[PDB]
Amino acid sequence: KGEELFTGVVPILVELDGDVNGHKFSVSGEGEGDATYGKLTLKFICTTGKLPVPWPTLKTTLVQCFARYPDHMKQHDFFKSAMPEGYVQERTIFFKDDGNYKTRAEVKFEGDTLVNRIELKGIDFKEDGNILGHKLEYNAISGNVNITADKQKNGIKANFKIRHNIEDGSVQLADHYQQNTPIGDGPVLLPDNHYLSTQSKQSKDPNEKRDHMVLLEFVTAAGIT
Ligand SMILES: [Ca+2]
Ligand SMILES: [Ca+2]
Ligand code: NA
Repeated sequence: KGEELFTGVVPILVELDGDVNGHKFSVSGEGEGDATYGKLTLKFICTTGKLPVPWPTLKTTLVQCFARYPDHMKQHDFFKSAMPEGYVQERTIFFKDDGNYKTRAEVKFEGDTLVNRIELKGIDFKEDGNILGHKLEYNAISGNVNITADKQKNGIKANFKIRHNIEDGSVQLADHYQQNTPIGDGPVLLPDNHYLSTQSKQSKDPNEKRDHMVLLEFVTAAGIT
């Protein structure tokens, strides 16, 4: 039943409240997802002024229900199966030689809109590290989300690495651990091991003077032949 809600273009809303080393900020995002093509287009705005961390570090936090699951893998799509009641998505993101983000999000339909509502808490950051020092490039992010069933929670777990380019040519590693739990009581699809091949490009709206990020993202399930 969940999978039927994604056969067309779906409007997306993202709302994030954050506190990173006591820097409090909010982010509002809008756009649309077409799961048939694994395609997401979004624009995010910092509504509190200047974002106190680099946009790239927030990208993974700011809707894996928009993944293109190949037909032969459709029985492994936990994300859409939880809809419309939705799922809780939790992460710890460990920035190597720096702080961590912990995130708790509720992803669900509000009428015909897919909504991602997030709380983000960041601690242990260095004031002149790559995050609070704003030393990261703004360009593109890709990786493979490794998913396994979590039957004890009627949900999934995932892990993956992101390598953020630093302006010196080096990389800032962000190790991600993830847990998803259904909000509702409907049955969900507990998957075999597989991965999401995910890539996005970050850009700027030439007309936009607010602190913002434009994103074009493609997400495809794989790793079952
Ligand atoms: Ca940035
Ligand atoms: Ca380079
Ligand atoms: Na679609």
